Amino acid sequence: IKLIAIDIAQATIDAVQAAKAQGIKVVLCTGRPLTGVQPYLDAMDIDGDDQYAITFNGSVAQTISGKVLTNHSLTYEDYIDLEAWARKVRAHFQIETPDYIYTANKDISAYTIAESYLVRMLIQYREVSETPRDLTISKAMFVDYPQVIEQVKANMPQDFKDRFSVVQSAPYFIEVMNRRASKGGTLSELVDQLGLTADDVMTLQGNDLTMIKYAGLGVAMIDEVKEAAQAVTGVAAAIR
Repeated sequence: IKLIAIDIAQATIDAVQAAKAQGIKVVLCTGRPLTGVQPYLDAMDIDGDDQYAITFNGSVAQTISGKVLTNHSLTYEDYIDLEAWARKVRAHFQIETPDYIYTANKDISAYTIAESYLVRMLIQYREVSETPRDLTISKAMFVDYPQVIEQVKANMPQDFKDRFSVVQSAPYFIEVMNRRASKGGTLSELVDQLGLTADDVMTLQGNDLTMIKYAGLGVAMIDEVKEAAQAVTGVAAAIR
């Protein structure tokens, strides 16, 4: 076992410094952009062109130094559709890119500032005609007060539900991404790129099913995830 994928504590830092020193590739897995996990990576020694992280729930894999390795994005026409619906239904709307949050909201949502700050990613305001056509749109999200998001949830066109993945990650968020983009599925790509195989990896919630089934040694920490799993534990625990 030479590669560990971990979804999302000194005992845990240490157990990582360990597997790392022993020459293991530790791959953080997160719903945020890279900047969202940069702090933990700093504290765990992890960095450079040879360390890796899957971000945006596997819509992107990249080297800690920044190079995007794989990606599964929404098209520009997708953005147009989604954004045009945001205005129809009167909800704030943003998209996340590996470098920037973008919104065309001139009255920027309190929640977009929350996100920007907590996730540590800047905001580029662009009127819709100006959002660059060559963007890597990793994630799209209706961001607003719950009564609004609720109305969004209540009015989501069947068409978007089919075309993309649409899950409510918070009372104030609804995220939209590629219909086929899992942390499990993307880890498969990062692995094939490192010249390794499923039987060399150990993975470590709900959208992790694909991550356990791929891993030769998938390990759980819910109850449908424990199924597929090959073991259960708490992180340092599984490590050692």
